[PDB]
Amino acid sequence: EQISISSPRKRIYHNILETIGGTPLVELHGVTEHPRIKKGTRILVKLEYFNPMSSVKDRVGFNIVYQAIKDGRLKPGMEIIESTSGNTGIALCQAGAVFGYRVNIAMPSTMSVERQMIMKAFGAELILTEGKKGMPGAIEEVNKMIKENPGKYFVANQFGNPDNTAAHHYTANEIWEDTDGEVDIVVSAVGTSGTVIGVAEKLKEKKKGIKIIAVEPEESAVLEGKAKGPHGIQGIGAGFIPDIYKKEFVDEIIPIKTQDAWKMARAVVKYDGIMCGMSSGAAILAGLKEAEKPENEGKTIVIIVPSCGERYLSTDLYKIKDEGTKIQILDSLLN
Amino acid sequence: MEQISISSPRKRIYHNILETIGGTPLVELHGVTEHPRIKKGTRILVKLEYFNPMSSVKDRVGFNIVYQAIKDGRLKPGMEIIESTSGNTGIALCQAGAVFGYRVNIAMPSTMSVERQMIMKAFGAELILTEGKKGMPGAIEEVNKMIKENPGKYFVANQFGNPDNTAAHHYTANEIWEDTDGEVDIVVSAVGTSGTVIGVAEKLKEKKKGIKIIAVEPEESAVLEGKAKGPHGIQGIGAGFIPDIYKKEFVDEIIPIKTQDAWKMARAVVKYDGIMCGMSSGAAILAGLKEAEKPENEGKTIVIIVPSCGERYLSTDLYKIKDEGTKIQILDSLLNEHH
Ligand code: MET
Repeated sequence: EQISISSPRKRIYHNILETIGGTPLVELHGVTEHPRIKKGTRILVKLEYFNPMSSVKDRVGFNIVYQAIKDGRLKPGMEIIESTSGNTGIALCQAGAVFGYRVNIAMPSTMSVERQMIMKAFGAELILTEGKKGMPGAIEEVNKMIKENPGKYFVANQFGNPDNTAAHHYTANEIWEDTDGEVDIVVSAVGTSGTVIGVAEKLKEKKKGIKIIAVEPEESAVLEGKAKGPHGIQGIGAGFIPDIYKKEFVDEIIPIKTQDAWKMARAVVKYDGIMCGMSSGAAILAGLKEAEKPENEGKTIVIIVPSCGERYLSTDLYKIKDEGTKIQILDSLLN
Repeated sequence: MEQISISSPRKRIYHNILETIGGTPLVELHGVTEHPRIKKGTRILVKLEYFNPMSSVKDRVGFNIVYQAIKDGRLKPGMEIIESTSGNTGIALCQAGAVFGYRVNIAMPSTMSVERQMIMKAFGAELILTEGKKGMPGAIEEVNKMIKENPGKYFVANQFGNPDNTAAHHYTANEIWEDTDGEVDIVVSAVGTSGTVIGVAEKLKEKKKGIKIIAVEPEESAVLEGKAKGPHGIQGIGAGFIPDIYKKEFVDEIIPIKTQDAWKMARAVVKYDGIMCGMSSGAAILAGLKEAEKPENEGKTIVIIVPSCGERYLSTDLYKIKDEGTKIQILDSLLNEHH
């Protein structure tokens, strides 16, 4: 019943990029109080919105740009360019501001207006594309832009760039150390797939039997072999299988309905006080569905939370009001 | 170019989100400090309170107010929490109430911070929306009515007069002390409740003689300096009165900062250091740069509090002006006042 807040970090950080990563792992309790989830089963959420720009992509924009500069692929005189669903452009704006490079962006018009609003203040340059066409339309927008041109642009290429995936070797080490090697299952909702694959490949170097679970929208279940379809889980469901995706590293794929992802997110902020985004609601409902399986009794389940509900205020995330008690709401999610 | 390394694993599993409050990072500024009148020796650091789980310094305050009340019995099963607030304190109370299992009632004018309304409601709060024309005093009047009519039912957070607000910042002070290895010379804090500036001064003045403590307030509403209350646009500070928890003896100097400068400074910080701080952080940073230019402060370590981040200000005019000028023109225009 005693509660201790966080101790001093005992570091002076040399710039904001050094504050990326080392995100906290937090036990869920409110949404896990359910007669089928057994007491020894631990459900932990890794809160990637503790990154300075509040999303998992901070690690991505940082590693892509910093390696490209160390590489020679980004050099003084070039600009950065990319297509995103939002968070990646914001992470590249952060790295761009620190390193001193200009940044240009293409993104679907349908993504929350909060995302559009962050880019620019840092020093970027935007282009909003058609919703309907989704991430592929953004990508085409980007190709257009480079086509011509010189050897002037470095293209971040977040769906095909292995520096995306490799940034999540740190994510995996943090899960390993924070759980003292006890993690059994990791659940990650998939956009670029750099988190699920980067985490999986680094954790399999640690312990072979860790189960890795990808999550995607039921309405666009492309990893499971379905076609691209309209969905509302912002930040995931790219509509294609990213070139960095490595299926041999993923044990199971869970489809989650858009409405259910949102409703889970509603429940997590109400019963645990954790303000997770839409794709977090998908990941957490998948993880809860794992936690009620009798073969997972006593296991440690780690669920990636990629973003904060506050970047979604303009959406319908917090529109509908759920009826029922806590137990009613959880029953409706699990059945 | 230096090796940049990211943060190491926390090596902790947190029992709930309130355990992730505090231990906020202290970060060097470089881009906005590159001006001839600031010396290569002096260290200008920002403590980023938006690393709290709800992205502001008030997480500490909502947590400690509710925690301390539970511990000493001012808050007991059955009662509900209430506060009149349209800002971060409201969010911070909702967070704490969500985890502790207590209902949270937040009163504010129906027309203020409807984004912040939504956040509060998402956390399960009852919002008490009062008449628009009446401003904050109408919210306070409603909370006064509700507590008068329901004796014993509510616990009033009372952020401007609660010593548990100031006391939470002994932790802030300790983080400053350990993170600088005792080298901190000056702390700059923009003042809302004054919990931060006083609670940090109380504890640091115990560590070492000679730590200068600087309060920052809007030039247009310089009530700590004894001017009259006035309209200003630096959200989160300039409450219009001297808060009950303010202790003037612990504050060495007060710096007035104009609203438009506070905004322009916040824009420069995100552009040149890539740190997306909020409006009151633009005020405190500009005050701190003005310190770093004083010849007597050469080689000193200056710590500036950054209470919130720019994402909570997207519907304001914070990022509407697009400043013309290269970096050096902008910093020179921000530091150029005489006296
Ligand atoms: C919808 S596919 C994943 C795109 C990624 N969420 C980005 O921030 O750009």
